[PDB]
Amino acid sequence: MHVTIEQAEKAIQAARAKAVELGTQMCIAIVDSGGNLKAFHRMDGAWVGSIDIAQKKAKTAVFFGMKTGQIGALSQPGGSLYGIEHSNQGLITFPGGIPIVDADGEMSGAIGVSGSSVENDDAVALAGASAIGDTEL
Amino acid sequence: MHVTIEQAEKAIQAARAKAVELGTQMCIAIVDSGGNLKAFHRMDGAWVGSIDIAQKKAKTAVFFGMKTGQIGALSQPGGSLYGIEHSNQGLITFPGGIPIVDADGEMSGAIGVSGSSVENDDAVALAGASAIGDTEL
Amino acid sequence: MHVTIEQAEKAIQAARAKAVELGTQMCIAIVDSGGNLKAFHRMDGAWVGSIDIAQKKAKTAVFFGMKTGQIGALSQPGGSLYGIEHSNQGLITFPGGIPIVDADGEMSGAIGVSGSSVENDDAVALAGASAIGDTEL
Amino acid sequence: MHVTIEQAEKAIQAARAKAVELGTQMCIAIVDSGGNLKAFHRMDGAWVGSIDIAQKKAKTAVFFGMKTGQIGALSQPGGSLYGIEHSNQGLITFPGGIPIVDADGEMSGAIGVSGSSVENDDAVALAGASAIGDTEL
Repeated sequence: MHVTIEQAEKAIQAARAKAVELGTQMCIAIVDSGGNLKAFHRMDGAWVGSIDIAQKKAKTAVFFGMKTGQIGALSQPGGSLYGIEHSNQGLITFPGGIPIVDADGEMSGAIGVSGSSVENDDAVALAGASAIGDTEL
Repeated sequence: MHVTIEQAEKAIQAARAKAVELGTQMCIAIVDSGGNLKAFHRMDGAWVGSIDIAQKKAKTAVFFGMKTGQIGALSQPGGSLYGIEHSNQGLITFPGGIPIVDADGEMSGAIGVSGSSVENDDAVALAGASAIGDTEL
Repeated sequence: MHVTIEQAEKAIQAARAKAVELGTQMCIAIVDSGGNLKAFHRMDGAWVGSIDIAQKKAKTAVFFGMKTGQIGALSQPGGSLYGIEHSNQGLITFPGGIPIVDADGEMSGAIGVSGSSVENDDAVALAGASAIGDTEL
Repeated sequence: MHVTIEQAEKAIQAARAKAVELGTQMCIAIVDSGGNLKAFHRMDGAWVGSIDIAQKKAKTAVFFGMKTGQIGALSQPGGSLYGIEHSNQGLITFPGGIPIVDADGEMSGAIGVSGSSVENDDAVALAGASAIGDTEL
């Protein structure tokens, strides 16, 4: 199953509402199971650099079926995945990207959020993915 | 507001005069609030590798509303932004990029400086940005 | 000697057999002595990000006549090859790439595997390369 | 002054001679003061990955007027130039790139060497640069 645009826009609205609640201005990306962009929302006032980061987080999460920070935990110096960010045109491996998981437990896409602390990025990401499905495989 | 070319050239000449005072030969870039190049000055004798770095520093500063070294403080191994430099076609996160801030407190662009020690890069950047506004949000 | 398509496909089959035995879904790439793609197999269910990583691993191994993790042992902070991954359009230096070495001891190509833990990647890579030659120079 | 093709080839021959003395197979690159390729020699049997590295080493040296490893000493985690390798389409900051310095003390280009240990890379580069000028500014 592929994330629909209706589902993607509902995730963005849930993410946007959390971001406001937290006092943040976020870029919010949704990609499909191939990493191809499905929807994007740049909140007024969000950092211009967060545009690319939010999309790379969404792509990273769906490319590996993991939350983005779970990869960064493995890609430190001495880590088993050291250097992995060079692949796939550039990954982002700090928090803010989460898989979208359908009721079957199949990954249908991913959300990527950037614009604030990575903790706030992850909270907004989680609200968006939680609005339309599960988040863990 | 957007930085004007008159402001950009005034910032460049102030940076140039500080660089001379310090015995340095610098590349000095100004970008607008979208990261697009507004003005650039390579001093005679400046390292060729500083051309790209000065421009990437200005872009990085304006993309995140921060001095570039403030991002590098967060992107070390174990840091919350570890790996961020892979985004946005390449960031520079050591000192030398500073936001240009208007009287309304709005970021209108950014300056970037490369060609010496990062401390002199930052001193020259600051002289340039202070000639045309504030530097902090 | 160059790796033939018959050898490349035999290696892929031996790698796929190992992957299934270990319970994994892998991308498997074979490149020739110039780093040019010779064969590729993405098992059903394999992570999409493993497509690029498997090819970069194979390229990395043939480009230096070493298993990929042997390079990463030398490219940690403080290591003699720190930063090598920025070369050659992006290298991968954790396990999963192995040279293919013909009976004369000449390197004819390399295999690259991605999709599970790096330990399983290397076991799958080994099974495939072992099926058509030696693995050490 | 610019390095001439006569100087570049004399430097290449001196490097090849030292590489043979050491039992190594090297790629040897000469770039002009702009970083543009002037001459290149891949010894028979040199690692294919050393083609790009030798050229990036020469580019890096001329771009900053330093031996490449002097930059890597500064670009470790915690270092003032951490992440500099992302600039200028990819630098190499381990040993093997050395500036070429004419009699007037002007840098006219650079040599870059890859194919063995970084220590042999640097010894071959030095042999080649020494043949046509000084190596320090």
